[PDB]
Amino acid sequence: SAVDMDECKEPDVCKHGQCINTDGSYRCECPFGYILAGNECVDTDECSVGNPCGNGTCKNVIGGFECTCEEGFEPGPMMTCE
Ligand SMILES: [Ca+2]
Ligand SMILES: [Ca+2]
Repeated sequence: SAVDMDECKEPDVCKHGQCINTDGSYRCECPFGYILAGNECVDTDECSVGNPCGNGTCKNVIGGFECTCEEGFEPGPMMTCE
């Protein structure tokens, strides 16, 4: 059999996003939290906002970000201070 070129599944296209195999092309579509650097899809710098925790400091993570509120608290995976 023969399948049309994926175009996005290639190591030089998307490589980390929800693409859309078209008839003669594709369409990279990174999720909410990622971006597109011309073809490679990955996470952006969420800590570039300003400590989403509430007072501590922000850090860059995947699907969101990380943070270290004033030592003595308990943050989360990628949400805010809690
Ligand atoms: Ca295709
Ligand atoms: Ca991030």
